[PDB]
Parts: sequence; structure tokens; C-alpha cells
Amino acid sequence: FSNIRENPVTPWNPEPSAPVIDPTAYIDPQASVIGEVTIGANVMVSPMASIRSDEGMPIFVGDRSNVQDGVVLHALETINEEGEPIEDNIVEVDGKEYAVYIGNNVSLAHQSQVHGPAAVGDDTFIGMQAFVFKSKVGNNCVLEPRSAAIGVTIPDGRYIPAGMVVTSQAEADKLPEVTDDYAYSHTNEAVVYVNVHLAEGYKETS
Amino acid sequence: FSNIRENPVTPWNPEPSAPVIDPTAYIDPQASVIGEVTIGANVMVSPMASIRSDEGMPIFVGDRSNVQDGVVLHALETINEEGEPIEDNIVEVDGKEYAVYIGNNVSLAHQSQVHGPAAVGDDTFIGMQAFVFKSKVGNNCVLEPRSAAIGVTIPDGRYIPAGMVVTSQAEADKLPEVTDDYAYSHTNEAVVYVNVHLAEGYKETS
Amino acid sequence: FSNIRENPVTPWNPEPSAPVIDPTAYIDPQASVIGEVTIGANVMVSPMASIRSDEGMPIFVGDRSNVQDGVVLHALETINEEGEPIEDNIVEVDGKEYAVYIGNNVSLAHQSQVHGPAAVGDDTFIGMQAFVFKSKVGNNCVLEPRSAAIGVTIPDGRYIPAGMVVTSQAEADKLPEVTDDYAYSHTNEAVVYVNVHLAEGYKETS
Ligand SMILES: [Co+2]
Ligand SMILES: [Co+2]
Ligand SMILES: [Co+2]
Repeated sequence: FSNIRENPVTPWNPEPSAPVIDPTAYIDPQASVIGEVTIGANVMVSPMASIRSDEGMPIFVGDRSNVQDGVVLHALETINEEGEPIEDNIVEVDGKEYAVYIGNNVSLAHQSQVHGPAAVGDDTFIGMQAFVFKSKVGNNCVLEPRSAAIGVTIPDGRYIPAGMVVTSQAEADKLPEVTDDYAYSHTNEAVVYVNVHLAEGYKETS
Repeated sequence: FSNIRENPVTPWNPEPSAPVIDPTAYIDPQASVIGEVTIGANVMVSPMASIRSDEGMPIFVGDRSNVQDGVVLHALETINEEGEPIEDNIVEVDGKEYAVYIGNNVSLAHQSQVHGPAAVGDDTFIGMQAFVFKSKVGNNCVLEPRSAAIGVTIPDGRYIPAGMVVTSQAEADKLPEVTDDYAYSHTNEAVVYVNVHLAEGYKETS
Repeated sequence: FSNIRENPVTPWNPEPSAPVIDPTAYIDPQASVIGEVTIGANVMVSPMASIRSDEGMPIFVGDRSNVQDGVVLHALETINEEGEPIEDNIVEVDGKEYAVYIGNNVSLAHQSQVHGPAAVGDDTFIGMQAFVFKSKVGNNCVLEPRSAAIGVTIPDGRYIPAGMVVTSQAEADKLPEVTDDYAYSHTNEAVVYVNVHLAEGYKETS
């Protein structure tokens, strides 16, 4: 069996698609990547990650991002019964439509999940075991371990404290800002540096 | 190696069992299904799911249910030292004994977990990253993402708000009810429709 | 592809290492174990677990411990740019340095995660979906399902109630103690008994 595969034919998917993966990205043998997915350069996809673009599609992962162990990417149906695009389940980023958009230099840490409709802006850290669903996470954000964003827009440069589940726009509007002395202020840039080097080291083993 | 396997011989398992899977169910190649397990018709088991019936057994998954990416099903020992059935770890459903019972038309969303002793009634949605242990979840329920039910009985037609950890029967007795205007009121039926179609599309690829 | 593998060459890893695994330990075929890792005797590593010692290293797992389905072990870089050991990311246990130290008779239950720098003392249960990061968990502890310890030291014989996220030393200092009547007081010893027997039963299938 192959771990990089096309999505299945369904009522909302007449013409199956295979993943478009940059030659510089590293896909672990025990990761799964199915369907209408774009993976950018220098991306690392670790063991036990599941990127499944078979319901809502497409799922994009930008350059120099990382999808760590056990992370799941999936999305709600983007096409309805009559083939009507379900606009509530589609996210717009730079004039293009996605089910799930992961930007560039984004870290999806171990066991996190980003479920469409969703977008995660550049240089954001999504902490261990964190959750993003029906939300837009701006750039330069930090979701601490076990935090969650559901049904909201997290403004650029804010963080979500560990364990906090943000479900209302009033709460996301009052999230704290990332500053230099904040404990996770330098975490994402270190993580992206490490992970781009791991992708290249792992590529040299395949 | 095979991903559908018998459970190992142990002091509580003299005669090993292999999974009984309906020919219409789809088991991803990167899912694991071990031991005394019954999988019903039109069920989809996604990448990185682990259904392990080697301690507490049996584990049943009803017709038209779905076990999404990274979901785990496991259970506490159902047989003690002298071979005594441990009744506190066995759940009764329709006059039959289970370690874990997942009913029909049940969705176990990505990264959730249902650990025996446990039962989940028909047409219930168990949200992303949610947890069920030593509990009985009624039919037509909704566990929002990151909710949990531990040591309790959740009455039919109730929901558990995102992030809430329900550990006492007094709290489960006061959970809110699913109504038509509730945000997840139509989620499970849509999910089951999608997932029965995905199982058939994936079956046509194997 | 092999599921037990060496870590890749990187700027902080000139000389790659392969896992040192006791012949009595059982590594599921769908688990992943990479790099500078020591696995002790009678350890069971279940499906979908990921033990990755490629950034922070080494990762040790003591005798008669268990790494359940979907558990992740990983760690922050232990070597800086100039090759300087990053002491804040290294944990000391019995005069030896680790990125992640899991002691003996420790249970890492399904979907939990222990991220370095971290140490978990002997005879501790780390519950389902629980999280340990930049912390030291003493011996004879219990982390209930969905609890978390981040940036703290949990004293010997304490437990963390389900769902509680402990982020300050003042809070960890006031955690409750394990007593005989506590609900999870006998859980770890039962789990370790079961899991040492499962490792041996599974070893007899390979
Ligand atoms: Co989904
Ligand atoms: Co278990
Ligand atoms: Co890590």
C-alpha cells in the first residue's frame, strides 16, 4: 500500500486528485497524505500524521511548515447535494479557496488538529494537543498546548493560554498579545529552524 | 505484517480471536484492528485509528458508524485472576455484554477516544479530541470537541459543551438538550452520510 | 521501510544513533521508534505510538513501562548553535542526562504525550490524553485523563484531577495526595501487570 494516495470517488468528488508535494518536503513512511493536498517546500510531515483531503478540499500546507506526530488535517464538506459549493465551509486566503489553509513557517505540534473550515496564518505555533476548527488564526500567533479556537477569528500576534477553549468572538478579541518577554515568543522560529533541518536530514535517508 | 490481527494469548485470553468485519466496511491500511472486535456494515476506519481488543473484550462498532483518524478504542480487563468476569468493567447493551459498545450511526471524530467500560448509543456524535471512559452515552447525543464523560451516564438527547469534563452524575443529569437550533443538532447525520459514502469510495480503491 | 530507525544527520547530530531495545520489549509494527532511544525490559509499545529522539536526546523508557496507542515522546533541542548543550532542556535523573526520562513501571496511557525536557518517576500513571512538558513528575503519581503538567515539579505521591492544567509551582505544591481510597490508587499496578503480560503475549506472535 502507498501512504501518499488519491482520494476516492464520491458524489462530491467526480475526479479524484493526488497530493502535489514539493520534492524538498519529507513525508514519513508512517504518515498518511490523501487527496487534494498541496505540500510546500521544506515541509516535514512526521510519523502518524494524517492529512486527509477527501471531504472538504483542498488542504494546503505552506513552505517551511511542519505537521508533527499524530497531527490530523481534515475538513467539512465543501460541495453540497446538487454540487453546490458550501461557502460556510470554505476559507479564502490571498484570493484562493481552501478547506484547510496552513500558511508558511507554521508549526502544527504533536497531536494537534486543524479541521476545516480553517486557516492558520504564517509564523504561528499551534501547540501540542491544540485544536483549531471553523476558525481563522492570524499570523504570528501562539496557541499554547491544549488551547482551542472554535468558530472564531484570532487576531494577528495574539496567544491562547494553555488549556483555554475559545468559542466566542468576544473572547478572541480580548486574547493577550505576544511580546518579547512572553514565554513562547521565540518558540515558533526555533521550531521552524529545527524542522526545516530535520526534513533535509530525513530526506537524505530515503 | 497485517493490520487486522488476532489478539495475543494471555492469562485472561486462552483462545485468541480475530476481528469479525463486514465485507462492506473499509479498514484503512494504516489503521490497526486487533482481537475480539466486531465491525458492522458500511463502517469507515480511518488512518491511524487503533481498535485494540486484547485486555477488556469484546469491542463492537455498529453499522454505519465511523472511527476517524487517530481514534483509539481499548478497554479495562474484563476477566480477573481466577478468570472471574469483572462485572464493573463490562457494559450491557440489548442483553449482550461488551467491553466497548459503539452503536449504529455513531461518529467517533478525529483523535477522540472511547475506553471501556463504555457504551455509546446510536446517532451520537463524539467530537474531535473528546473522551469517553467508564460511561454510558445515550443515543442522539453530542459530545462537542474536547468534551469528556468519565464515570457517568449521559441521558439521551443531551450535549456536552466544548472543553467540559463531566465526572459526576449530578452534572451529567443537568446537561443541556439537543434542539433543532443547537449548533451541532444536524452534525451527526451529515457526518454519517459522508462517511458511509467514503467507506464505499475507499472500498472501490482496494 | 523499517519502523525502528536511526535519527537523521543534522547540525546537532553528527553521529546518528539507533534505538537500544531490550529483547524482551515488544514494539508494535505500527509504532515508530527513531533515534537515540533506550527501551527497557518487558516494555510494550502499542500501535500508533511515536517515540522520536531526533531533536532533544536521549529518550529513555524504563523497565516494565508501557507506551500506549498514539502516545508521542519528543523533546526540545538539547544542543545549541556552537554545539552548546542547552541545560534548560536537559533533565538529570540518577546522575545521567536525558531529554525525556520515563522511569520503571510507568504507564503512558492512550493518546498521552510526554515532551522534553521532562522526567516521569517510577510507578506513575499518565492518564489517557494527558500532557507532560517541561516538568518533573515524581514517583507514585497519577495524572488523571486530560490533566496536564507544564513548567512544574509534581511531588511524589500526588494526583492531578481530570482536565486540570497545572502551569504554576504554587498549584503543583497543593495537588492532592494519592491515598488507598482514591479512585486511581490501584490503577497503575494493575496496568503494569496487564501490559507486561501483553508484551510477552505479543512477543510470542512475532
Ligand atoms: Co473531519
Ligand atoms: Co487501555
Ligand atoms: Co517536539
